[PDB]
Amino acid sequence: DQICIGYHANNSTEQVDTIMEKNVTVTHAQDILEKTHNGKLCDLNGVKPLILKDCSVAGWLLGNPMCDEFIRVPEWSYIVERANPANDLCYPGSLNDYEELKHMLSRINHFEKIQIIPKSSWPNHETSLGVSAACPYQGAPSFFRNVVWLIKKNDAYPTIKISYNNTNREDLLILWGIHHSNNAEEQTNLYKNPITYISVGTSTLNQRLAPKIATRSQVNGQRGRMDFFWTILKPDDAIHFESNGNFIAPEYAYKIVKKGDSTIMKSGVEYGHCNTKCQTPVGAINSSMPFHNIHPLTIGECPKYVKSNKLVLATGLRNSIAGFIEGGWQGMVDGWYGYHHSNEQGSGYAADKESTQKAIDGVTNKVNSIIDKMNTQFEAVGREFNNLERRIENLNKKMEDGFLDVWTYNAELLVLMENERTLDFHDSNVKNLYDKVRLQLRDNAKELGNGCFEFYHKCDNECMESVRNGTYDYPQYSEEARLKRE
Amino acid sequence: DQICIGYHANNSTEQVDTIMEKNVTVTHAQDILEKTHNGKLCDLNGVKPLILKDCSVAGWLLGNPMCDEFIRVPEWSYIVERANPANDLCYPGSLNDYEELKHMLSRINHFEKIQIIPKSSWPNHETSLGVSAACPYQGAPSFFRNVVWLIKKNDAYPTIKISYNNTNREDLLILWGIHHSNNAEEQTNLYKNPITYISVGTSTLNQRLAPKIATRSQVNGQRGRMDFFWTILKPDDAIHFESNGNFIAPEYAYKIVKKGDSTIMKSGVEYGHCNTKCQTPVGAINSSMPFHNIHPLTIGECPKYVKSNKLVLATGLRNSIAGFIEGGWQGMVDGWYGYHHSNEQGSGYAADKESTQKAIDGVTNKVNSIIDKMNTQFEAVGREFNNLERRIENLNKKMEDGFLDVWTYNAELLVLMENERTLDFHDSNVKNLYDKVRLQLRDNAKELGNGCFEFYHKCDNECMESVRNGTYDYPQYSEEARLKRE
Amino acid sequence: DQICIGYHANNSTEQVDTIMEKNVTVTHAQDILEKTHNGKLCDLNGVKPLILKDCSVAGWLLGNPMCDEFIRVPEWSYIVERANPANDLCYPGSLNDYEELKHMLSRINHFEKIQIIPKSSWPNHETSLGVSAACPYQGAPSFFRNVVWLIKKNDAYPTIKISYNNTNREDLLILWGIHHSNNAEEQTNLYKNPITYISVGTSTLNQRLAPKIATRSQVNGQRGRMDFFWTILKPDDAIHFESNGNFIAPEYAYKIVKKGDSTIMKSGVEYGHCNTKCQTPVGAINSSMPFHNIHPLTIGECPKYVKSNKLVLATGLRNSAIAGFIEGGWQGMVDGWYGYHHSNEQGSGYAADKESTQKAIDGVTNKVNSIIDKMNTQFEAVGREFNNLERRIENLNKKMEDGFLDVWTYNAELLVLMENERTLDFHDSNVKNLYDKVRLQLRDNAKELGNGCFEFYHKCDNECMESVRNGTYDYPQYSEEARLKRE
Ligand SMILES: CC(=O)N[C@@H]1[C@@H](O)[C@H](O[C@@H]2O[C@H](CO)[C@H](O)[C@H](O[C@]3(C(=O)O)C[C@H](O)[C@@H](NC(C)=O)[C@H]([C@H](O)[C@H](O)CO)O3)[C@H]2O)[C@@H](CO)O[C@H]1O
Ligand SMILES: CC(=O)N[C@@H]1[C@@H](O)[C@H](O[C@@H]2O[C@H](CO)[C@H](O)[C@H](O[C@]3(C(=O)O)C[C@H](O)[C@@H](NC(C)=O)[C@H]([C@H](O)[C@H](O)CO)O3)[C@H]2O)[C@@H](CO)O[C@H]1O
Ligand SMILES: *[C@@H]1O[C@H](CO)[C@@H](O[C@@H]2O[C@H](CO)[C@@H](O)[C@H](O)[C@H]2NC(C)=O)[C@H](O)[C@H]1NC(C)=O
Ligand SMILES: *[C@@H]1O[C@H](CO)[C@@H](O[C@@H]2O[C@H](CO)[C@@H](O)[C@H](O)[C@H]2NC(C)=O)[C@H](O)[C@H]1NC(C)=O
Ligand SMILES: CC(=O)N[C@@H]1[C@@H](O)[C@H](O[C@@H]2O[C@H](CO)[C@H](O)[C@H](O)[C@H]2O)[C@@H](CO)O[C@H]1O
Ligand SMILES: *[C@@H]1O[C@H](CO)[C@@H](O)[C@H](O)[C@H]1NC(C)=O
Ligand SMILES: *[C@@H]1O[C@H](CO)[C@@H](O)[C@H](O)[C@H]1NC(C)=O
Ligand SMILES: *[C@@H]1O[C@H](CO)[C@@H](O)[C@H](O)[C@H]1NC(C)=O
Ligand SMILES: *[C@@H]1O[C@H](CO)[C@@H](O)[C@H](O)[C@H]1NC(C)=O
Ligand SMILES: *[C@@H]1O[C@H](CO)[C@@H](O)[C@H](O)[C@H]1NC(C)=O
Ligand SMILES: *[C@@H]1O[C@H](CO)[C@@H](O)[C@H](O)[C@H]1NC(C)=O
Ligand SMILES: *[C@@H]1O[C@H](CO)[C@@H](O)[C@H](O)[C@H]1NC(C)=O
Ligand SMILES: *[C@@H]1O[C@H](CO)[C@@H](O)[C@H](O)[C@H]1NC(C)=O
Ligand SMILES: *[C@@H]1O[C@H](CO)[C@@H](O)[C@H](O)[C@H]1NC(C)=O
Repeated sequence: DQICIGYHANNSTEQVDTIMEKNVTVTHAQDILEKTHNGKLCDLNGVKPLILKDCSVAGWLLGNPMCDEFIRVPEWSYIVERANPANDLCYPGSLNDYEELKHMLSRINHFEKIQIIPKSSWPNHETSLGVSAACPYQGAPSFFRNVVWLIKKNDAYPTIKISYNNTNREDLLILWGIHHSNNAEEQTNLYKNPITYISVGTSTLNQRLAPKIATRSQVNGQRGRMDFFWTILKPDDAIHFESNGNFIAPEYAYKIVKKGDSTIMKSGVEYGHCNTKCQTPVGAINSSMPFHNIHPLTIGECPKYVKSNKLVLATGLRNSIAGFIEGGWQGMVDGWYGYHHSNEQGSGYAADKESTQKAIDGVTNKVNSIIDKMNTQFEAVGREFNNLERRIENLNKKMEDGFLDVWTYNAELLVLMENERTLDFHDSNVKNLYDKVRLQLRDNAKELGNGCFEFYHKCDNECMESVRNGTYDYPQYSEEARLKRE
Repeated sequence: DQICIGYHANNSTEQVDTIMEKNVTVTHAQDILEKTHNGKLCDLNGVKPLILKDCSVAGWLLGNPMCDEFIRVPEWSYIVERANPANDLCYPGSLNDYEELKHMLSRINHFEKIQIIPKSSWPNHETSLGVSAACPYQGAPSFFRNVVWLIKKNDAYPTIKISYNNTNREDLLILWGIHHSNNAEEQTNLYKNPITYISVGTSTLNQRLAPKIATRSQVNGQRGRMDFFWTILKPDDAIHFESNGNFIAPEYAYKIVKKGDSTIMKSGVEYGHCNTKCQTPVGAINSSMPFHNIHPLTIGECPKYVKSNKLVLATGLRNSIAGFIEGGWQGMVDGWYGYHHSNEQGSGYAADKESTQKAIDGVTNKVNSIIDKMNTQFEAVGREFNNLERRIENLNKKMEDGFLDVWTYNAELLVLMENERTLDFHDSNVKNLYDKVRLQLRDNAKELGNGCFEFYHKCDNECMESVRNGTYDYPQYSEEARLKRE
Repeated sequence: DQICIGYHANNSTEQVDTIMEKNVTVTHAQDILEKTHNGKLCDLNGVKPLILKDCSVAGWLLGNPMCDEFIRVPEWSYIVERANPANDLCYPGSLNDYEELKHMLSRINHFEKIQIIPKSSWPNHETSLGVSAACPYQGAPSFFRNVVWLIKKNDAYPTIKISYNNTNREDLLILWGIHHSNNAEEQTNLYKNPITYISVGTSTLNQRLAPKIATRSQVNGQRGRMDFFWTILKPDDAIHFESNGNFIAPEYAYKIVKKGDSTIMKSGVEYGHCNTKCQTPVGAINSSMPFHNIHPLTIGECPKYVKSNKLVLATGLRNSAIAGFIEGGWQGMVDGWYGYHHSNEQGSGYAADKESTQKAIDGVTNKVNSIIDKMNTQFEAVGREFNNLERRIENLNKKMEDGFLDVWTYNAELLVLMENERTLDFHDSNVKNLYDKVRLQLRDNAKELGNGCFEFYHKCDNECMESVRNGTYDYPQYSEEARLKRE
């Protein structure tokens, strides 16, 4: 007859690290790092994104002859663009303030194209010869579909003076361009006026431009250039145009309502018809964990990016007729702490749910607190700087590197500390049980020093159950123990 | 005859949360979050801020007729401006590099207005006709008070050549502008010359401008525009002007001395005859606490911004014929740990001074270290970007959000873990007292197991005080205890 | 006759601070803050930096006459420049996009100067009179050595048209400028053309410029101005020039290959002929500690910057023949951390326990090594490159630096204090464990004096004492002896 105190053990082989030891085996463990994704593009909060395929924002807006597929998108949440678009600008040139326009057009609540100036509004100018071989369409020269290129008619170029009243209830996006010739002979052949100018004016815009005739290298077989501009028109504002040559008039305008912000996404993966909350260039994330290591660039409410490859929290016990000093019992299955009973009546294991419940609740509460004490908010990450803005890009890189280092260090140190804290908490609990059963039986038995007590007298199964309950009668067997001694 | 060990208890109801349990009840607690403000604008380190009421910086500088009376306030620390100023640029137009001037005019010492070019310096030009209905004054047309609008005289407009030494010992701020006409007839009516230009040159400035004549939408009944410029003149530099029309000449200049930097606050709160160290748009704060949740935008030496609503540290014990493991003692005032005594003379309470003093010192040191290990620096937070710089604004927002998240997470985790440690720090000392008295007692008494010892022999008040002091004589009562043992 | 427990103590006077106490004396301690530097400028990863001495970047590129140090360094890691260079621009003027060019002129893999337009290519223009007193050389007027100032010849200025087709296999850097006159008479005397223009065009460049004639202040005795421009030419592109006056044609071009990125250091320290890994304007840092307080501006893989002056991590014992619960100043034990002091008729000695000491030292070493090693360090170049009209971005960067500094300082100090508190308990727990292990083996054969010793009733000699240290004790052997000794 003897009674011993031990702890649960199993065949688990999971390993964790503490501040002082490394590769400590535990019975149970939990991971708090996310490392998986679905590998597809899916909707953000029920709003389908916009996919431009092989086109670009400028080509889509200006109406490139090879990018007319996209004509119906009521709204979108973010824009997906290929890293190296093929069809961007058939005619060589540039667009002013491209990056700001892209950032503004990132997220649009409502989008619709309307016609503001019919082609019949130019009786004294030719509107059918404005084509070039640099913009082929089905093997024939063509031009942008959203603008019209005006040339002289009957060897005359009368001055142009028109204005537009905005009568719609939303803002309008308008684009126009100017063409640079190559030499004086070409300028005379195209516009008949050696000197030309363009004047554009609104309630807040005041612009005046002149052509720049010079010699330039060939791009796409053309030496000329075209520069385009854009503006936003108020609901009750008006815009006035005036020019006498080298003018590319607008034909279509876009009705735009903006009530949010986002960024532009560079990826090559395909659509997947899902709904998600966080999006990455290589897939989507559906995890509640506070840390991840998938990709730096993310859109939406996402966990924090860290460098570490493993963050495991220890939740179980230290894996390994005896006692708690030697090791953990394998015969016990229910509970974490308990007693192994043994006498002439029988043998077996009995668990102590009172402390096991407290330990389980404490561990679960710690894990839940660590997971849920993190605050997240909507964010958009991307690269939105051109060649001549390297300093700001370097500053942003400093931002990201510093934040990454801070988060990595904090997470690693927190995990390393908490593992050891949990282990010593378990040791304290088992020792508390051991001296709880102590100080009650008194001198009726002796402690072998291995975590067990050998009763001098005979303690029945009811007596042992009462001992487990915490109620024991010492004078009942005091005399039996006394004459048992020696 | 028995001696028992216990701890303090009271009628408190404060609650604190640990890493394992939520709102256990404690006797005493302290808050380390600031949530109060006076709701008024105070001076910053004894320096009056600048309040523009219903004006704007450009309107105040240029001298809008309905806006400014006179300068006052030779020095200031920061500028308070309303969200939507009413009087600003009565004549439609714009000011070049407005944001840079706004930022540079934040904190200024010895700001004084002087006159450089008297109106008598224009004998061949008209100076009393430059008025417009767009800037009325007491029901009559007027103009800006700091500049002069020049008109042709006797149907002529001779060329203007003027230069100015800066003989003063401080930097000088000068402003000028150019006017855009509407048509050729209006240009001829205002100035004889049909083609005009403006040339401005200093040791580091080289500018040449020409008017732009076009059709624009009317604002405030005027279709014209005026653009203004500014520059800083060195203490021994000179500035040269040259124009032949469409020239707005300066009349007054400001002597400026700058050392430091601040920002501009958008608020509507009134002044309160106050002196603070940290200022917010909704009020002023002074405190020593490391964290606050009042307003994201702050100026001065302010605590860190967090999102949490409650941050409470525990500085006491766990609240709830007795013993250690029963609960607290309501009846024993004046102490944290102590002994309850009961002999045949009577019963009462006594406290251990040394352990209580040590615990109080430790808790106070912990709280003071947590509060005082924080480093504070002067900072100015505000929004200083226009509509065409959205990317930098997004970068600043990412800045602020990341810092807020880091601080919130760190503060919450630290508070929880320190509460955990402090809550069970006291149990070690109480256990130490218990086994200390048990060690001195040895086997002269019997342990009831609830935290007391039943004395076999008689222990008078002198003996009881000796036991508390730590001077017990085992051989004195050993024989009596042996006889009583049977 | 008795056995006692204690711990090692010595004569060290190191002091550490915990969360609850201050001025705590410890036996051993280790610092994790770096505060020393060699005070020299040394190479970065075997690549010698570029030292410009008293010449600025613009003067070095344009070929200032007073910067005759035409030493060739094919590859450099970073640029060292004085705070206030003296020889910058002999002729007053400005350089467009100066800051971007300076940023791009950081670490360069390959650099070489070649001639693209010989002076013989101007038969109808004068190329020998383009000198000024503002650029002296050995007491004579001179000009920049990389550009040519063209003047009218035979009272005529024919229009200039030229192109250059890039046959090299690397990118090319080209610079050109335009001169502003003072009045109509000077313009007529210099170029004979009242109205002039400059046209430059490449596959991606389209620029047109016109002179601005006005009255300006006198700088270096000259009232004129000169504005310069730069561009990058692709390996198979060409550049076309066209002007009729006020033109400064290029003569030499730079052939450049760029791979990485760096910044510019402002310092006055001398060269040191080293090979370091982290650089600082006041010296070089050679250390593995995670924190330092030398200088905010650094280049390369460097530790974090904090405002603290001391960061000491406790790794020893509480410094101050009975011990265990009274002062454990056992100066006799000099061979371990925990042990026993024994005494009987044969003699006395200070034995030590190897297992507990090994466990404690392994744990402390693992803690210190983990704290030191769990640092992520990446290459970062920190500088201050912003002009007078970009103060807002500079303020943003300053806020960045201040916030990061505050976060790191607070975290480091709190971690150090808390870890010292944690470490100052493990030793006491080990001592207590050893004490109870010593107990429950003698049971009732000895009297626990409570001062930290046990006094055996029976007679135990050196062999029995060694056995009880070994963990093997024969209780029944001396049970009857303890019984008869008990009164
Ligand atoms: C060896 C020889 O003589 N070869 C010529 C060959 O050079 C010539 O090419 C024409 O060259 C001009 C440049 O001087 C243009 O590039 C012509 O291109 C087109 C185009 O882009 O399709 C023709 C088109 O009709 C034009 N459109 C309008 C609205 O005017 C445009 C336009 O002029 C330019 O783009 C303006 O910059 O140019 C190109 O064909 C050919 C002519 O066919 O003849 C060979 O013999
Ligand atoms: C139905 C009808 O015929 N109504 C006219 C009415 O249009 C006309 O108005 C004047 O209109 C002109 C535009 O053509 C200007 O807007 C006049 O404005 C003033 C002003 O701002 O007060 C007059 C002032 O004297 C001018 N100041 C100077 C220094 O020259 C300025 C100046 O010309 C402009 O601001 C330059 O852009 O304009 C406005 O009064 C009136 C004329 O009284 O007659 C009605 O019959
Ligand atoms: C901690 O105290 C709060 C009381 O402030 C308890 O939270 C309340 O829970 C009830 C129902 O469970 C809700 O109806 C209240 O709205 C809660 N109060 C607040 C302020 O949210 C909470 O239960 C306590 N903690 C635990 C573990 O019981
Ligand atoms: C503005 O006036 C000052 C003072 O008269 C001029 O500085 C003087 O210049 C003359 C000749 O240039 C010197 O002889 C004096 O010694 C200078 N005086 C001082 C106090 O420096 C200055 O030149 C004038 N401005 C300009 C543009 O010439
Ligand atoms: C008072 C006077 O007439 N002085 C002139 C000098 O100005 C002149 O020096 C030349 O001045 C021009 C400016 O007009 C220019 O700066 C030349 O570079 C400079 O050499 C000098 C010529 O030798 O003659 C004096 O009489
Ligand atoms: C800890 O375990 C891992 C996994 O097997 C192993 O790679 C590593 O070397 C171990 N560490 C030590 C110090 O042995
Ligand atoms: C545009 O038309 C509306 C409708 O009459 C009018 O109110 C508005 O003034 C017009 N815009 C301008 C600039 O006159
Ligand atoms: C995400 O995962 C959860 C399980 O963790 C699953 O129930 C859910 O359907 C998944 N998808 C979404 C959109 O939440
Ligand atoms: C708690 O007890 C103190 C001690 O007298 C008393 O002053 C206080 O009012 C009591 N509080 C409550 C809520 O009863
Ligand atoms: C903070 O404000 C209070 C007024 O509510 C004032 O009594 C206190 O003295 C202030 N703090 C300091 C340091 O002056
Ligand atoms: C401390 O002890 C060491 C070890 O012998 C000795 O070398 C050193 O000189 C001592 N220091 C002092 C100040 O006595
Ligand atoms: C701790 O030591 C320093 C250094 O000698 C001393 O200045 C400081 O006052 C000490 N702390 C206390 C509380 O005395
Ligand atoms: C430069 O030379 C190559 C060599 O054939 C030629 O193909 C290329 O067209 C030339 N560049 C230009 C702009 O013509
Ligand atoms: C860096 O410090 C270590 C440690 O003393 C030394 O061995 C090494 O030589 C140092 N490196 C250089 C380049 O001096």
